[PDB]
Amino acid sequence: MEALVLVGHGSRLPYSKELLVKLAEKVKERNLFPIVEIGLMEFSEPTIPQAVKKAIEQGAKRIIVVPVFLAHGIHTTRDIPRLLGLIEIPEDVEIIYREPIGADDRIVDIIIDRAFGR
Amino acid sequence: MEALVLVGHGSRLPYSKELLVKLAEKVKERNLFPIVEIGLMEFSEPTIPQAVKKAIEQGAKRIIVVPVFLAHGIHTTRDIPRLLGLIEIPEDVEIIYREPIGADDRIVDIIIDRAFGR
Ligand SMILES: [Co+2]
Ligand SMILES: [Co+2]
Repeated sequence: MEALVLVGHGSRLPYSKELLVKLAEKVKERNLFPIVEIGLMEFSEPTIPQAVKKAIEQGAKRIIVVPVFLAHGIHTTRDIPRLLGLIEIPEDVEIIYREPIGADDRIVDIIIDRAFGR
Repeated sequence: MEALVLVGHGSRLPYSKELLVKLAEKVKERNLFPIVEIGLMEFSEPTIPQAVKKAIEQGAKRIIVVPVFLAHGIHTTRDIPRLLGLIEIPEDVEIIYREPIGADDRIVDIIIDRAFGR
């Protein structure tokens, strides 16, 4: 009844989409969610609406959208809330737009390990 | 003798720069590095060359540049290695260009907490 939609920027390069896909897989391996889909905002497929529709077609009534972005930007405050009709497609269900990653202590952990070539 | 330079995108919005600054502070609190500076690519200050110079002026001979980005993109593969003269300013100092964040298991942790409004 719950779906998690991971949402990302998307580049013309494939790294960004690879990143989303690997992330989705790892959350699948954690078995917390019935439905788990990804969506990219620009120049990639599947797109955010495609992902939301795909979640709904699988019968999800609460769609948790997580913006996989470090910080808030135009994308997280305008475009995505727009694409989800949260501002200014979906019937019956409620979309739950979550927060970005932000300056989480676990990121400073990752940054340090990254600094040391680890 | 070692400096850590955190490097980020930068938007016209201030969230991105806030993010870098908070991160730099937290790594300062961890007391692992003599010198710790931030630099943004565009739209904001300090810029990446400014940050590198600032590290050098403080007497660092090994500059560890960490790209605070989820994935590789044009920025991490072209522009930043360019700005650091690593491809097509420094004296007798070696710049060490580290990896981005990538699909780290700690990010899937962050994503889950983020999904639950935590
Ligand atoms: Co964008
Ligand atoms: Co950019």
